[PDB]
Amino acid sequence: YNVFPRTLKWSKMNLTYRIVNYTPDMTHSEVEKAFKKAFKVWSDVTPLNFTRLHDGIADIMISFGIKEHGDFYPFDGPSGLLAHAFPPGPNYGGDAHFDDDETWTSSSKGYNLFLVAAHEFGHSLGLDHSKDPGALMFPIYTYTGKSHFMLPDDDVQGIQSLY
Ligand SMILES: O=C(O)c1ccc(Cn2nnc(-c3ccnc(C(=O)NCc4cccc(F)c4)c3)n2)cc1
Ligand SMILES: [Ca+2]
Ligand SMILES: [Ca+2]
Ligand SMILES: [Ca+2]
Ligand SMILES: [Zn+2]
Ligand SMILES: [Zn+2]
Repeated sequence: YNVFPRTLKWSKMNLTYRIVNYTPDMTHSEVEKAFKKAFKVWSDVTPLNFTRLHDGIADIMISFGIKEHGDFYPFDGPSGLLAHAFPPGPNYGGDAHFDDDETWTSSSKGYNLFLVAAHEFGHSLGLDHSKDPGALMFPIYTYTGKSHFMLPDDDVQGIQSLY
């Protein structure tokens, strides 16, 4: 016989993702680079690797939508909820949805896609929100406007307790 695991995490180290569709705000290329950067944040601090699929069912299905888009987490227009993700598991587990009523950018303007993706992929991997306002996993977007991105220690300890 078998039993479910308590503590949601991936048991396999090589995960796949697929970008199902694209925001108008950025180039296909800029969106691909952003999500790849966001996965590299996590592969640099864990044994996980992330490979991209062009078709088929991937472990992490990435899409953009507005308002009601096919689950119980409807978006709400500009600002408010930026994105959400499902925790690790079969079916919809790992999927990351981005609100296409945001202005997505590769900069300090609007919402930085890489940054929000880094955060949501945290949920995809099994991290919940942090109480530390400096944390990547803090529930509220707060662009620090530093030159380069550094994963704060709070999120390193969290991810290391899982993987
Ligand atoms: O390569 C890039 O595009 C790039 C470079 C540098 C920085 C510098 N930086 N600005 N803000 C942060 C930073 C570092 C850690 N956490 C947050 C943050 O805002 N966390 C909460 C959050 C993030 C995303 C969505 C969300 F709901 C909550 C922001 N780092 C950001 C992005
Ligand atoms: Ca999935
Ligand atoms: Ca929104
Ligand atoms: Ca948009
Ligand atoms: Zn959704
Ligand atoms: Zn979150």
